[PDB]
Parts: sequence; structure tokens; C-alpha cells
Amino acid sequence: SSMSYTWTGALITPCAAEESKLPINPLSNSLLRHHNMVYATTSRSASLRQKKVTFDRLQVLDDHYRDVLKEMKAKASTVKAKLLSIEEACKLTPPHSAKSKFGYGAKDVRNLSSRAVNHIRSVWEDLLEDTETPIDTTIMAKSEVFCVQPEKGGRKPARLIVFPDLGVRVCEKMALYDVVSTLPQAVMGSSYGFQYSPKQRVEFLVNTWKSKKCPMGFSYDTRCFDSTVTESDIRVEESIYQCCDLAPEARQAIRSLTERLYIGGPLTNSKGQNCGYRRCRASGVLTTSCGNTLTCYLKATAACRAAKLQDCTMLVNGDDLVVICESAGTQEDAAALRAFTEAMTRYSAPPGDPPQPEYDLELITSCSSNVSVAHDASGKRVYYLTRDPTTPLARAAWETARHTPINSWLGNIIMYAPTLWARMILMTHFFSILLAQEQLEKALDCQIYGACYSIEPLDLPQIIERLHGLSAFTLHSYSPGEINRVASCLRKLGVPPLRTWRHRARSVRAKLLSQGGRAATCGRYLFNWAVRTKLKLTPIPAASQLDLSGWFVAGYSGGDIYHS
Ligand SMILES: C=C(C)COc1ccc([C@H]2C3=C(CC(C)(C)CS3(=O)=O)Nc3c(O)cccc3N2C(=O)c2nc(C)oc2C)c(F)c1
Ligand SMILES: [Cl-]
Repeated sequence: SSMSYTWTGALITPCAAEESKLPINPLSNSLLRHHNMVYATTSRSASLRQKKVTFDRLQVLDDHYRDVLKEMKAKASTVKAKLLSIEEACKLTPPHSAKSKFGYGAKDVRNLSSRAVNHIRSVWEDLLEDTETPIDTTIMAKSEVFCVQPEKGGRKPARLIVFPDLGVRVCEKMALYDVVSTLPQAVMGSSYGFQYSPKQRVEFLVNTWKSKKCPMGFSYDTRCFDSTVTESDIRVEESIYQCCDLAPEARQAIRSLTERLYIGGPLTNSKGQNCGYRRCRASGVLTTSCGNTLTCYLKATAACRAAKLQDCTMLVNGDDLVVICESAGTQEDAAALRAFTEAMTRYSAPPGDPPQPEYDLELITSCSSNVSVAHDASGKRVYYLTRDPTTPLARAAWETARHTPINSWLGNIIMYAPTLWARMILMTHFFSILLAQEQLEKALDCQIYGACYSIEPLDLPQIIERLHGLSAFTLHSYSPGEINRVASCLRKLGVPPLRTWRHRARSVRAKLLSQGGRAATCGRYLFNWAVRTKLKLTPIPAASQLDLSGWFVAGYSGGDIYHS
């Protein structure tokens, strides 16, 4: 077999009470009135997810697969990776990262407390000495906020997360942080998605599209990607890692983590009960983003060859895959894509939805997002990435009513700043509240490509200029399709219409402007859309001075990474 999971019967348990309903709160109600449509997942649906992620995997490798692997290993051979010190590794730990079972937590780790450091050291020596004993993991149900989808069904079950102890996570950083931050670009080149800011990603897609004589593209969605990852896949990943120049201890640690953690191991619930056994990818280890990306790139590159797709360019982020190629015609494209899917299926990665050939770039969705067009102040066409705002808006409402450790609304503003909905709704709403509570200068945690950053709202204009360009503050004449998707979403969720948001923004803009300093800059740049008599926007001096060096280098979702 090789089942992805085996289960004992013990339940996946919560470690505290779980909220599932949006509260009825004046602050969140002014953004979204249909509160009954907004829910959070809980452990109560864990068994539904367990059923979905548990299955037998079929895998047959072939010459195309072996050829692509060799090519990838030859590129990995150019990489030299360094060991992180205990200090560097500790400072990469998020302050609210899950505590250890052995008497210390994240703050102790970041503070280099002797008890934390001593344990981290014992854990490391154990990786150097013990090459085989499976390492324990905890399994938990993830709490996440969605809007009800009565067409698709009703409610999504919780996702499951599997992660080792805090001490092990620190050791993973020491051995592999530099590998996972450098190796994927060296191997995959321009295909590695996490190297691109938002404006660079949209440029890559558009330039790629325009580079073909007659372009065709598709996204490919693998069903339960993490559970399709076999022990063989994980050993192949390691074989690529082992091509880097490594310190001896790093090389041994990688070999031991592979065997003891990454290929599988025991699952324990929050009550300490043996829950089952994993033989697939764990969502909460440092190598999940990097390994999923390599794995998906290897399988898809090899499947493109089998399918005989012509002049393919791929963009890969973890399990998210988009391919743009030269059309051979309607029927031959449909056939070629069916061959592609069969080859992926043999490699263990069958599709959820069958892929569909697309002949318009705007109709491809990758990393939740699609290309759209607007115009800048001078009328020039500007391309940007957008997405359906339903989930962002639901989450923003939840985050307004409940203090959460990570603010998705802030990540959405940063990453979707040129969109009609991020500008008119998210910026207006959150700047209104922060202004009212006098908290514009207080730093808030968000995630960018899975890593956690602490950001001041007042630094948004500079950050946005860097990620999107100055046109982010001047876009208008959005496409009718985009406008209509947003407006219909607002009606669905009971969010006031865009006309109301314009009225609210004029008032926030005025108050920001009144305060001078960085608030005035926010007023001037973030809300220029809200006035007829517009201000001429020049480049922001602080923008060129920003250190964004580590922002768009690699993906770290599930990897417990905090960047200062
Ligand atoms: C630049 C663009 C505009 C388009 O491309 C993007 C856009 C966003 C991300 C980040 C992010 C998100 C939420 C944000 C914005 C709120 C924060 S984010 O930047 O981390 N979502 C998504 C998705 O919705 C879908 C895929 C991946 C991620 N992302 C992850 O990293 C990630 N990986 C896993 C396993 O789960 C998650 C959530 C990305 F990687 C690429
Ligand atoms: Cl092989």
C-alpha cells in the first residue's frame, strides 16, 4: 500500500475552546452585516478531513522523470549552504511559536535562555548520533475563517497541521534554512515563484504569455498534494539537498531528519494520545515549501515531456503550478493536457478538478490569483494580480472582532494593494479603526510568502511603492468583470457598496492629512483615489531606503519563520 496515514481511533483534539461563529460587534458589523455566513473551522470536522487525506498512493517512475531529476541535481551541485548558529536560528523563531513540551517556549528561545539553548543542543547532538528513531509530531486541526458556500456544499472541514517540537524546529533551521532559501532558485531558475514580488510575478506571467506565438495555459490542481507525496519523493528531495556543499554535521542532520521526520512518523494528539502514523509530507516542517515546489516541478517537467507540450514555461509555488505553452490547436491541446494529467497521475499527483486549456491569460488562477488590467493616471495599461475578495473580506471581519496573532488583512493589503477591493474597502476600514484607536504607529504581524513580519501601517505607502510601483496609487478604469465580481461579493456578504466606502475614505483621508508626518503620507498616497482633485504623486524617498532583502527570496509556509 503505502497509505498516506494510518489511524488508531484516538481523536484529533483541541487544546482550548474553539470559536466557530463571527461575533456580533459594531466594528465588524460596519464592514460585513451577514455575520451568519462567516464561520471558522474547528476540530469537530477533523474526521471529515482525515477521510479525505487518507489514501493509497500509486507511483511509477520513468525515463523522463529520471532525466529531469539528473538535470535538477546538476544545478543543485552549484550550491554551497552554511550551517546557522544557534543564535541565528533562535532569532528566526516567531515570538508566538508553539512552546516545547520540555519546559520552555518561543520567548525563551528568542531570549537564548540557558534551558532552551541546552535542550536545543541536546536535540542537535541526538540528530548527529541517532539516524533512525522516528521523531514525534503533534497533529492539530487548523482554525480558519471562510464564507459559507451553499452551492459547492456548505462548509469546509478543518485542515490538519503536523509539526515537531519547538527544539526540533530550531535544529531544522540550523541545518536547512540556508538550503531552503537558496537551493530552489538555483535548481528551478525563473520557474521558482517565490523569488518574485507581486509586480515581478505579474510581469513574468504577461511577458511569458506574450512570448508565445499562440499561447495556451493551464493551472494544475493536485488533489491533497501533501498526502500524494511518497517516501520515495522525500528521499529524492534529500538526494537534491545532498548535492550542496554542506558541513559534515549539516549533512548528517539532513540525513537524520529525512529518515526520522520528513518521510513519516508517529502522530500524537493534544492530549498526548497516539493518534496514528504518517507516511507523507508534514505541513509544518521547514522543508515543506521547498520540497513541495521541487516535487511539483520535477513531476510536471517530466509530464510536459511525456505530453509533448511545446515550448513550456512553468511557474511553481509549492503545489501551485501554472504552465504556459505554444498552442498546437484546440483538439491537440485538449489531448496533450489529458496526456499530461495521466503522466502526473502515474507520478502520484492526480488532479482534483480536471485541468482546462485556457487561451486568455486572465482566466488562469494560480496562487488564488488572476491577472487583470486597469489604467494609470496617464491612461497607460497596467497589469496587476487580483482574486475573489470573499475570503479576504470574511477574514478581515473576523480579525476586526477578534485579536488574532497574524493579521491576514495586512498581508492582503500588502500583496493586493492595486486591487479595487484592497484600496476602497480594506485600507478604508482598517485605517478608520486604527485612527480611532490611535494605533497607526503600532506594529502588527502578518505573513508574506508564509514568513511572519512585523509591520507598521504607517510604512504602507513605501512598501506598496516597492512591491507594485507608483501606479498602485493611481489605478482607475478597472475592468467591468472585476468591478462586477467585487460588487456581487459585497451584496452576498452584506458589505456596504463601493459608493459608501468612497464616502468613508474621504473622511479617513482628511483626518490622516490633518496629522502631518507619516499619517499625511498615508492620506496622500493610499487615498488619492477618493478625491476628484488629485494630488500629484512623486516617488516616496523612504521607499528606496527600505530593506526588503529577504521578502521575496523563498517560500516558508509551515516553516515557523519570523523575519525581523
Ligand atoms: C503575488 C501574488 C499577488 C500572487 O501570488 C501569491 C499570493 C499569495 C501567496 C501566499 C500568501 C497568501 C495569503 C496572504 C496574501 C494573506 C499572505 S501570503 O503572502 O503568505 N495566500 C496564498 C494563496 O492564497 C494561495 C497560494 C499561496 C499563498 N501564499 C502562501 O504562501 C501559502 N502557501 C501555503 C501552503 O499556504 C499558503 C497560504 C503566494 F505564495 C503567492
Ligand atoms: Cl531514481
